[PDB]
Amino acid sequence: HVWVRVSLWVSVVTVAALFGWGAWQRRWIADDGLIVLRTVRNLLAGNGPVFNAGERVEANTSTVWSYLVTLGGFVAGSARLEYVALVLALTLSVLGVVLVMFGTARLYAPGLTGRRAVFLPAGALVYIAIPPARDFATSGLENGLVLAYLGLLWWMMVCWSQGLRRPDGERTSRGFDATLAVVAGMSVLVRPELALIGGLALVMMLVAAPTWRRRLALVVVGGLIPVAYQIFRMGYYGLLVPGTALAKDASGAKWDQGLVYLANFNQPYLLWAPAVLLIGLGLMVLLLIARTVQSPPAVVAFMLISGLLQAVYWIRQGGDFMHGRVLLTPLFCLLAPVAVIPLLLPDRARGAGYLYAGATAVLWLAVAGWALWAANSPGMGTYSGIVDERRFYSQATGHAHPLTAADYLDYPRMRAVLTAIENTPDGALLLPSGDYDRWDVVPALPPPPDVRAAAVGGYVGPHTVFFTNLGMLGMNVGLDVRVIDQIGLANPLAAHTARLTDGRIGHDKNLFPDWAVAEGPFLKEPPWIPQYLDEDWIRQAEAALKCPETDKVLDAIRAPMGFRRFLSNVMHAAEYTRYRIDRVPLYELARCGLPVPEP
Ligand SMILES: CC(C)=CCC/C(C)=C/CC/C(C)=C/COP(=O)(O)O[C@@H]1O[C@H](CO)[C@@H](O)[C@@H]1F
Repeated sequence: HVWVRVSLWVSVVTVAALFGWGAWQRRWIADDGLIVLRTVRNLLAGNGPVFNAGERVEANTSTVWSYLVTLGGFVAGSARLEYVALVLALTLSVLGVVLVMFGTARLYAPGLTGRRAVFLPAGALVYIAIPPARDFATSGLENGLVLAYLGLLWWMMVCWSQGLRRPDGERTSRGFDATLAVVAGMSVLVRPELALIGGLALVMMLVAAPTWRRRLALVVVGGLIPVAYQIFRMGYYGLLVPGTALAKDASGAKWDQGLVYLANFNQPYLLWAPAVLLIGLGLMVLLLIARTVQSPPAVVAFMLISGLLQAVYWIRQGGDFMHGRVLLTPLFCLLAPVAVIPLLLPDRARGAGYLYAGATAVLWLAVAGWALWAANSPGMGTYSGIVDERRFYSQATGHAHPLTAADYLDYPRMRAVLTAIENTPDGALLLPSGDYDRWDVVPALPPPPDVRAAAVGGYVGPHTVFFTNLGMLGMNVGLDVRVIDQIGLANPLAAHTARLTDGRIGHDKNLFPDWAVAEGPFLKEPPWIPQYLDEDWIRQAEAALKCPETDKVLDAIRAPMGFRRFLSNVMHAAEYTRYRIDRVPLYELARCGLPVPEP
């Protein structure tokens, strides 16, 4: 009836407007949020989907947000791509919320066919309130595209579940089924963890197909683009994984650390009350072969199990330094099936059954009310590596809303990098100076005579910056200046580095600067390198990089691309992925088998 359709529309409009206003009132783009940006700039300048010119390191786990922002930046005439990232994050996240609302509305629709009820926003409303969700709806991270994808997939899965009406014996439109399969396949691309959902989404559809031929067709059509881009990834990167995810070696069974992260995430907002209350409310509302998998209860179980598995995977992998970025997706999955709750009357009219309202609207008030307390409650990010990155970068730079990459220049070491680069025109390896905030320069190898004069527009050497914060360098340093990270976000040598101790999460595997100065035309002798580096480590690392395996891995990720290079990378992606380099230069030279040079 209109009395319920309009109520659903008003709930969707209200939540979308509130969430969009909350996003626009916190314009934040993380340092990682500028990594996507860096890559897409390299793509729009003709250098392909790469982080640095020649260094084919895939620092974007999204594979769709990267290209979505690429398209946005292409169409945009304003030189700032940060505005593209902001607009796309807002729009995609708002669309995700709207789509999940409408999917839940369709899920509850069959129950309200003969009974008129007022939908109300719950579960998803608290998600809007939850400050991490509001903060991360704006950054250049995937939490906008992830929300959009989850909303779309939820709506399509609900449509498929209710689609079981036997129009011509197929129980669902062929085109709609194929498109849903395609979306489920794209889950793998959108975010590697989402593959779980994308897996569990496909199987539920596969088991719903009668004949093996139909299952084969569904799995092929649904997973054609993801497999094609996996082949392209193998080729243009030589890695089975994006490259960041490879920066973690033997990372598992961090149950204690993951539990600590979950408790930290729950503490400033008290998510236990929403969880308990929404579980009780969903149960109270619920108290009204292939056929049993293609049912709305099956899809609800799908979304709940997908959220639980996402949370379990995140705990097993350990929540990153982000306050709540990792847990937003599983939490959104949990809240999706109860994203909009109908106040249907039992319609057995004596009052005893009417108590439902007094015990189901009231619960929603105890939900929405908590939401009004959840947003307003400050979100704290004491030895744990969990820090609210939005607050960190707002109080680290000179601005409270660090939207543009020109705003990030106020960061302590990010004006100094530019001053040094224009100060030294013969190249340099820039490292964070221990004495002062400015950069220690290991000057690049002096350019050879007659090559300085044989250069277009004056000779500029190879500038290589080595610093933990990566994206802000990408969008402030310049397109042609190599950008590298200690952890291995965009450093091919660091990503392969093996780890000895668990340490901290997201920042433990700090590669030695000796490795960083090992590669590139950078001077080695003690007088020119900074004092606080060890020359012996530098020489040992340089001797280590010449080993056949590491040298071959680097060549396959830096040599000029071609058909032969693409085929060889596809063939040897497995070999390159399962190749770990010991952190200590001396122990590597022992492992690789090359002799240790004398001091
Ligand atoms: C199949 C399943 C379910 C399990 C394995 C699948 C898998 C590979 C696991 C997850 C990989 C992982 C840790 C990704 C972390 O991404 P993140 O730290 O956000 O990336 C940085 O943030 C920016 C935008 O994301 C990027 O520019 C930066 F790189």
